Amino acid sequence: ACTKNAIAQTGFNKDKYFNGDVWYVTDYLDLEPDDVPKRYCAALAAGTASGKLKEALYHYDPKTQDTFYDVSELQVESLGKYTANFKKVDKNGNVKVAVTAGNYYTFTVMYADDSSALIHTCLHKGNKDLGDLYAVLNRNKDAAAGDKVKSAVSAATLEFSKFISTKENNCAYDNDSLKSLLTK
Repeated sequence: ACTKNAIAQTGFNKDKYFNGDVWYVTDYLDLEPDDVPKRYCAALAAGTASGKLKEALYHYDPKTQDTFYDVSELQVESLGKYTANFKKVDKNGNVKVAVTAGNYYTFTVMYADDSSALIHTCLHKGNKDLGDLYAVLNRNKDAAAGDKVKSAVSAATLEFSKFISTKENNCAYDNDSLKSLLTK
């Protein structure tokens, strides 16, 4: 189960974050480890498509090769805090698992600037019991975390030394598919 009410960034700039471009996860913190594998790759695109707030997700396990994409419609709870359904799709947006009640995640942008961000997410999926996940994002898949986002980690009363990096997994991303999935 999740335990955190993450606080959104003061003065969060939604149009800058949701500008249609890709964000790479560079570092993550799972509060119930063994939720996820230690070695992992993830990225998303975030934007408005025909008036609708959307995210597209990509997950890849670099050892098992498990791979999946998702498309989500985001509903606003408050500035910087969203509830997102998800549908599992192939890379072209063809539906594999339809949207359903109880399959959703919350998404809070705790810090963002033009190049980096800190988010919290609470995933709900059927029967599963999942805990809080934090992620450090960058526009550059290889960027070491800078002082602005590391300070935000500290201000959230978290220790960046606890986060696991994704940078040594040889992850390669199809950014074109993530961008096109925003419309699907």
